[PDB]
Amino acid sequence: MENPLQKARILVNQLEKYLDRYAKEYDVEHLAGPQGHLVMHLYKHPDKDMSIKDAEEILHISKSVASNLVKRMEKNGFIAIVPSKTDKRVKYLYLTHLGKQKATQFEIFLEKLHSTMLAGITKEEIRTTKKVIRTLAKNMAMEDFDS
Amino acid sequence: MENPLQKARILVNQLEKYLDRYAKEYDVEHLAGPQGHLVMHLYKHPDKDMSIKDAEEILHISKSVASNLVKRMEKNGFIAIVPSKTDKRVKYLYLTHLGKQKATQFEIFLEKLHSTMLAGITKEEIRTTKKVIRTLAKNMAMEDFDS
Ligand code: HEM
Ligand code: HEM
Ligand SMILES: [Co+2]
Ligand SMILES: [Co+2]
Repeated sequence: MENPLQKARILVNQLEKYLDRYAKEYDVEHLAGPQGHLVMHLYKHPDKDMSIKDAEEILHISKSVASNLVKRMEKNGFIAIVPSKTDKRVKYLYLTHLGKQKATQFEIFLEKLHSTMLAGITKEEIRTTKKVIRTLAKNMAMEDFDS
Repeated sequence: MENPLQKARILVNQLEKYLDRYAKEYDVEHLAGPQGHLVMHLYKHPDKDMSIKDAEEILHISKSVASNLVKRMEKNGFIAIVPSKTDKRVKYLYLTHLGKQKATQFEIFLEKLHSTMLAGITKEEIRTTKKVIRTLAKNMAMEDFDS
């Protein structure tokens, strides 16, 4: 269709605006991306621990990025960063009272968000749409289908 | 799905790259957007004429933009800009030999492009996909469904 790139970008920009507004309403700002992922990981596996190294592996990111991410999670009060008692070179992450509230709020938000967004759309229609995208991606990438 | 905005943007960026590479191969660079639209309009209605004012109305753009667009079409050698003989305040646009070659090349390109992109996708699947997008747009816009 005419002006393919402008129309697609106008839609994603709209969606970004929607998600940002919805997130603020549920007080789960900054949890839409990587912060959310790690908070929900901590919350759902309290048996286990997560070092900064574990964070890198879990999100497939470099040390420097992982380090920036966890420092900002701490800034936000979601986690405390405490070196290993046995070896003070390993940094372990622990969800705070606030990070735990944020976790239970984020789960609700994602449920309500999907209910709202996906109202009037079937599992079959999703499957169809997903296939058309995948086929489009495959037709216009060729040997570069490593994505 | 996780990282919704990053995944959508990575796909549109890919598509932009594809279209740019495909356009260069068919020598119809700069015709992907507004230039194409006006060249194909000129080519398909040689009976009629197109002023800069007609260009504004046809593309729903302001005078200043229309003026920048046609000056760049002239720079590219697709058109000649010649004031009305009767009234030298009306500017009329005329497709050149080159603009006409470009027009017949652009038509081929769009046919091949769609054949390639839409291979392995049915009219029903398009209709489905279109409905899911429209419903998504409607669910996440509400009163701002003026798009
Ligand atoms: C500059 C790029 C493009 C232009 C100018 C363009 C233009 C058009 C035009 C004019 C039509 C209508 C043709 C007709 O009247 O029969 C059309 C149809 C269509 N385009 Fe595009 N298009 C472009 C890129 C794309 C892309 C990237 C996609 C999808 C990846 C796409 C998907 C379609 C589809 C599905 C149709 C419907 C064809 C039909 O069944 O009639 N187009 N496009
Ligand atoms: C930050 C934003 C979002 C996050 C973190 C996110 C995350 C997720 C997650 C984790 C799932 C899997 C849930 C499960 O295991 O049951 C999921 C499913 C899904 N998401 Fe999202 N999502 C987001 C936004 C969106 C958006 C914007 C759309 C579409 C507009 C969307 C469409 C879907 C769909 C269709 C499913 C499939 C649900 C199913 O049938 O199991 N999501 N999302
Ligand atoms: Co310890
Ligand atoms: Co004249």
